Formats: sequence, structure tokens, C-alpha cells
Amino acid sequence: GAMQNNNEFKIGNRSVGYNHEPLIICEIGINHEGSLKTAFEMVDAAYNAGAEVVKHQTHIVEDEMSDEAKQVIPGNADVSIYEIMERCALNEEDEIKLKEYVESKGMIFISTPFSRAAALRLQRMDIPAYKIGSGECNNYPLIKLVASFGKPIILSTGMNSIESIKKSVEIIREAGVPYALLHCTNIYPTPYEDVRLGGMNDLSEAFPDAIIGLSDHTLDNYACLGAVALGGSILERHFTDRMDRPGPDIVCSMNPDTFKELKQGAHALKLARGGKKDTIIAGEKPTKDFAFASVVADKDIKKGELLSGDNLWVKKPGNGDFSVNEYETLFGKVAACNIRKGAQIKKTDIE
Amino acid sequence: GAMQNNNEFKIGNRSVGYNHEPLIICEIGINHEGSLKTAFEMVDAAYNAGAEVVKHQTHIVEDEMSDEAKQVIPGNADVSIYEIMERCALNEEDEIKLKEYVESKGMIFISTPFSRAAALRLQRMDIPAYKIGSGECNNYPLIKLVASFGKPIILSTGMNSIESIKKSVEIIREAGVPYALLHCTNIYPTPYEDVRLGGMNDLSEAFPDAIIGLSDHTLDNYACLGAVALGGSILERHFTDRMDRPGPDIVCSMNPDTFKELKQGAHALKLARGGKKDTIIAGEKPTKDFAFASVVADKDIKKGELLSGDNLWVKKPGNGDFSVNEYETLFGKVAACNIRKGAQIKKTDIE
Ligand SMILES: [Mn+2]
Ligand SMILES: [Mn+2]
Repeated sequence: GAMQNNNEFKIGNRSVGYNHEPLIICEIGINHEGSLKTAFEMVDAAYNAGAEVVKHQTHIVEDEMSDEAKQVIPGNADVSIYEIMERCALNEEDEIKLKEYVESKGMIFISTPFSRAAALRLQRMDIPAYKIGSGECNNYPLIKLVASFGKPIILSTGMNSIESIKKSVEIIREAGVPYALLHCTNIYPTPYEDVRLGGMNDLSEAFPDAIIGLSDHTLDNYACLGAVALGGSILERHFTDRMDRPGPDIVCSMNPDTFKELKQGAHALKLARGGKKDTIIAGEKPTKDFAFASVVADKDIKKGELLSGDNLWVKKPGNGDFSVNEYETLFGKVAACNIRKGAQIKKTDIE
Repeated sequence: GAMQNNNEFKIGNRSVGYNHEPLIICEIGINHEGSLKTAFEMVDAAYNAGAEVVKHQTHIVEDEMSDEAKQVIPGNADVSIYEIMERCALNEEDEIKLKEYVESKGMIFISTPFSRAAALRLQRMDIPAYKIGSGECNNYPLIKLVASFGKPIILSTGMNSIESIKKSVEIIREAGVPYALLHCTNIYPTPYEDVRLGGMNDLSEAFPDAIIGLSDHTLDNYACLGAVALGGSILERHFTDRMDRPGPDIVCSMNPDTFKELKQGAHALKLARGGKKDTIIAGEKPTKDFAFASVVADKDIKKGELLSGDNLWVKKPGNGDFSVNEYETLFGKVAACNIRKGAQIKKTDIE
């Protein structure tokens, strides 16, 4: 019920929401492994596959983490999160050229700031919307900062309860910018059984002004396609130009072929989803005309004999004077003439 | 909400319902073009692709239609419905051998009776459940007959309003047999835009004891996969051993490859669908440990100085004494010692 709404906002010229074509965000993320060259190759692959939006991650490691980060290992790598972010991070000059390049290909560039300095770098660049990752969903100070920039926010909600998300959404509303909530599970990769697509409806019922989507880290497109069937408006998967690239997120990334598959499925499900059972489909009319049943004589019935459940039955097609709906209303009427076995009962056959 | 239920029943040894693996019904239908040989080839192809259930149509043309049927043409052929059914119908001997053959391959055989004589033929054969097609959804006399057989009913609901379906469901309940409702659109093939998957939820809210599914006549699997994401339990598509066969339903039929695709997608979506947003996923724990932020000093703070929003900030990872959740609670506390810029605030750092 709640995901079928008219909520919408714009990311540059692209309208997003239930009544619009679903938007697939290609998250290049840290997939370029810190090489501007590789990022360009991945942008090209995304452009050529028909992508509309390319999303980056903005890492300024010194403002993003304290020295404790050098001693903690993520679940999908074997060195510290600090080492990974330091190796992968693009400096400001390079991130500016990356945005310029994505925009040169007619695509929208957005990014996820992981820190205050990251957020301020992106505001200087003037990006059209901000993604907040699940890690920062409960980082209320960072959300305050980002919301003050006056751009729409796409908030990922993994690792956070409805009540925790509420505090983030209050800050966003107070700032007066529109937002989307992406349901998300941050296990790299995500087992099918942990996706819980019903979480999207949980989010929509709690936050009726939110545009709703899915960010996904499973091995394929099924989860995202399911999210589109349920009403999702934004789909996010990591993206790579090819699956033999190194990096911790490559495994759950889409490539050009699987992007195109998702785009086509998303289009199909956008059209198929929603609507109402009772809507009359013009195209069904011919089928109804032959497939519905009319009342027929099940026996020779003499003039003056009573019609009954023993001498009446129903058969296709639907053009007889009495529809199967009216079968029992004929019980006890009297034959106005001889009625031939197998003939449709006519209005002139009854007194 | 309503499709997530514990409703179930058995078709022979196969349990069907939201809490069970979705069931794909391979409708051979009239695809054999009246040849027992061809039907066997299609059964073999279904068995080898991993099908669980093969569904037939039982046509006894004389009890199914009056002479008017020889003058009406369906929307996906160019001769009368009578001519098509007469050419395609298997006689009783052949239908008995077809059931025997499907059961010899360890599969379940069910059928759709299109008439009273068809229904009685199938009762003599002792099929384990009955499908009622959309045409007969409102054929209340036929539904009464079929329900009296004491087997579960799978009812297709195309071309019929919730109110019309109600009358059919009342008859089924009175008979005391369990049932499923399949949402359906009878246009061959169905445009994506006419599918209206939300009709499944309309059916579940109106009929809370019903097992719910989709019968589909689109050109591919997207609709069915969407139905599984929403909670659907039974999927029905026409089936052929190959796509170069003649016949009016071949166009929208699945073949062995597309059956297997649907089976795998259905399995994936069965696992992914439903659930709750607030459920704590054990597998997310490592990510939370590195991705959440702790309060840090944003400046050198001398012993005795007050903590504030100017000399405090937040940074990854999440192992500090104060979580980002507690950031503002530190405002106005007094430094118990020199606090180093960038260090996590500890409990021993405050008076
Ligand atoms: Mn991600
Ligand atoms: Mn059909």
C-alpha cells in the first residue's frame, strides 16, 4: 500500500519516484582502486551500457577515521579499513576531473561523502544530490551538515532500526530538502535470505513522504528486480567494466551486460507493477465474448413444461439471452414453446 | 501485508503457500495440437527441465459449447473457438495415457475442465487438484460441481471483479476444500502494462484464507518473478518443448531454458522476499564495528576546558567510549586532562 504514492523529486533533470522510470545508480565506489585511468574506463563502460547516473565515494581518510581504523579489518578484505581507503581514495584534483568526465558523457555525477571534509569538497564541486551510506545513516552531525547544502539526499538505511532512521529523517525535513530511503543490507555479498524486501514497505509506512528504493550487495539482479515489483524507485548496485578487476566490491558489482539486463527488467516491472484488480482491460473484451457461458437447454423441453436445474445447463459462448449469472433465475419459468436440446435459452422461450 | 500469511494446502505430496517453495505449473494446455505423441515430447521436455506439475486442458467440445461457438473467433487465432478445440482436444483414452505418462515421470498431473463432462472425466481419473480457468471463474454451476469432488481448487480470476469472485469463493468454502486464487489477465500475449501485479494484494485482502498466485500470458518471466517478490505461491505459464511449434499459445509459452530461469529466480525471490526492516542480521556485525562513528577531539583541549560542538567531532570506527549517538551529551563536560586532537574521547577524559 504505502509504496504506491506520488512522491517525487529531481536529481538535476531526472525525476525520481514511483510514477517515474526507476533509476539505476551505478556505484563505481572504490572499484577504480585509486586509479583515475581505471575510473575513466569504468565511466565509459557505464555510459556505453546506457547508465544515467554514476556514483562515487569521497574519501578524505584523515577526517573520516581516527587511528583506531588502522587496527580494524572489514568482513570482505584482509587489511585495515584505513589501508583500503588510503590506497583507493582519489584526491580532490582527480575527483573534480572524474565529475567533469562523467558529465562530459551526459551522465549525472553524485557521490557519497564519508566525512565532513568529503561533504565540503562535494559542496564546492556543486553536486546535484548526495548519497549517505549505511555507515553514516546514524551519523547525525554529518547528516546535519549535508542537509544544510540544500540538495536532495538519498539515504541508505542498513544496520539501523526504524527508530534510529527517524532521527536522521527529522534532520532532513527540518532542512527542507526532499529525500529517498534505500533499504539495504551491508554484507558483502548478501545472501538472498538476508535481503528482506519487505523492509521497503516498513520504511514507506514509517516515512510516507519518502521516495523508496533498494541498495544491494547480492551476486545478481533478482533482489533489485523484486524491489522494482514492490514499488522501488531507485536501485543501487556497485558497477565495474569487467568482473576480472581486483577489489573488495567487485564480486557483487554489475557489469555492462548485467546492468542492461537490470535496466530492461526494471522497465518491464515498472509497467507491470501496481494497479488494481477490478480495472477493466479493454483488451480482454474479445476473450470474455467467447469464454463466458450462456444458459442452454440440457434436454428437449415441451411447450408448457417448467424450466429447472434438470433441463437447463450452461455452455460457451457468452452471446446468449441469459448469462450463467442468471441460471437460477430461470428455475420455474414456463416454456413458451418447444425448446430444442442444446439451444441457448432465448427471451422469447419463456412466458 | 495480506500476502504474507501461513495459508497452505497440499497437491498430492507437494505443499503450496507463502511459507513453501513457489510452485510453477507448466501448462501444456492445447499446445500438443491434439497429438498424443507431441504431448509426450512436451512432458519429457518438462520433466527434464525439472518441472513438478504438468497441467492439461480437458475439452469435450459438445458439453463445452453450443453451436454459437462455431461463429466466434478468439483474439489470437483466425478460425472459430469450436474448430480450435475440436482439432486440439484429446479423447478420454489419450488423456488417461497422458496422465499415466506424467505420473510415470514422477510429476503431478492436474487439468482444467472446461465443461461438466470434462469435470466428471477428471473425477473418474482421480486427479489431485483442479484448475478452473478465468473463463469459468464466473461459471457458478461448474464451480459447484467441481467443488463437490473434494479436491483443492486453483481458481484463475481474470475478467472478473472482486465481487464476482466472491460468489465463486463462497461455493468453494461451503464445499470445505482449500483453494488458491491466481491473478490473471487473458490477453494473448499480455502487454506488461496490463499485468497489474497489485491485483494479487487486492485478492489477498478480500480473501484472507486464499493461497495467492499469478497465471501469466506475457512474453517472458518478469511478471512471474515480480509475483514471487510480492508473495505469490503458484506461478502458471503455458509450456512448450520448443518455440518453433505451431499453436495459438506457443508465443507466450516458456520452454525448458526459460522454465529453468524462472525456477531459479523464483527460488532467489522466495528467500529474499518479506521479512522486517528491524530484524538484526548477525552478518552485519563486522560492518557496524568499523562503519559507525565515535566521538573524537576536533582540537587540542586543555585540562579544565569545556567540551563543545567546536572542539569535538565524530569519526570511524565504532569502538570509542562515546558513540556518535551520544555526541551532544558531551557538550559542557569538562576535560579531566589534556585531550589530544584526533583522539577518541574516553570516559576517563571527562570529569
Ligand atoms: Mn555499497
Ligand atoms: Mn492460459
